[PDB]
Amino acid sequence: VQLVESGGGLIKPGGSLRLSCAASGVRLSAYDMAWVRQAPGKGLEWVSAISSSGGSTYYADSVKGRFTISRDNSKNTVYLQMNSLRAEDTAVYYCVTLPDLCPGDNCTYPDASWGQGTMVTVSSG
Amino acid sequence: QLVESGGGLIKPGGSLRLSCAASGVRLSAYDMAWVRQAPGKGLEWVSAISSSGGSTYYADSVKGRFTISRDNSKNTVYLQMNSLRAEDTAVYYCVTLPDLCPGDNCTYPDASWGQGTMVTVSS
Repeated sequence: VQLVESGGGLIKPGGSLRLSCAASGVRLSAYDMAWVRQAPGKGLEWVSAISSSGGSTYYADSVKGRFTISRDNSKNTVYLQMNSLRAEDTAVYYCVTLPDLCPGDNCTYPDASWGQGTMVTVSSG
Repeated sequence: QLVESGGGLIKPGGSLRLSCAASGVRLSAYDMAWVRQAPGKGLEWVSAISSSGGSTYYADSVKGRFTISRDNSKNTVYLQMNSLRAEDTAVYYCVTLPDLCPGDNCTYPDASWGQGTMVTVSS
């Protein structure tokens, strides 16, 4: 399984960007997916997550209302729409799968994975 | 905040048991996991455990060598690492796994990430 994020870059405060993550080697539908970020000088922080079906989602309070996570399993891609960006949203964004838990070693789930990350810089002047 | 301990220096082939405790967060109510980042490498999943502790996950590189467990009476989570080698040297983070809301307005507490602790496999 391999995750590759794209859409990162430089944008002015107030802007909107859509990050995407394509999975290869395993159908994306097998995974509940999530976005994690790490701002300069800060620890890692959960941003958003979405179930394999797309019916359940998670959002950190810091981005609630401005960010929307979605997915297109047919394209094996997950997205993170980021609106009304702020300087504090500057960080490396990672797309990751969420572990599938098993009662004992009796499952045949595909392995979990982490993307390489993509930088998002919200600045001006 | 989540705080990891029990790391540090360990000789090759040795064992360490990492612990994670938290202040302002009730760990027993969350599925938990361990993530690591070796020098010059990207972050990667290590292991995970259900809130009840009945279900688990292990990355291929550590399965059979590591054991994740938890004590919900002390609200702590552990990761016993055995047969440690150079590739296991890394910063280890304990994290809660996000609660997914089937719609909007659920009342789950926010997810959190530990600060991480260094594990150095050296003689």
